[PDB]
Amino acid sequence: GFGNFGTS
Amino acid sequence: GFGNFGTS
Amino acid sequence: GFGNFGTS
Amino acid sequence: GFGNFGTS
Amino acid sequence: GFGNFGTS
Amino acid sequence: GFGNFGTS
Amino acid sequence: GFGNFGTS
Amino acid sequence: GFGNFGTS
Amino acid sequence: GFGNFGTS
Amino acid sequence: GFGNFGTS
Repeated sequence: GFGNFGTS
Repeated sequence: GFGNFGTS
Repeated sequence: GFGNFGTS
Repeated sequence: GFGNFGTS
Repeated sequence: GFGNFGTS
Repeated sequence: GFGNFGTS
Repeated sequence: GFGNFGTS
Repeated sequence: GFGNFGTS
Repeated sequence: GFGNFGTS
Repeated sequence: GFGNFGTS
């Protein structure tokens, strides 16, 4: 993944 | 995934 | 992954 | 991975 | 800002 | 801003 | 702003 | 800023 | 800033 | 990996 903020 | 904010 | 901030 | 900040 | 992905 | 994906 | 995806 | 990926 | 990846 | 800050 890329450019993700705070994901689970 | 990409460009996701706070997803579960 | 790349450019991810605080992901789990 | 690269350019990741605080990921687990 | 913080946690931004891209150009500014 | 924070957690933005793209251009600004 | 935060959590925006795209251009601004 | 901190935790930014890209150009500024 | 800190923890930045790219050009400024 | 490269250019990573505080990752686990």
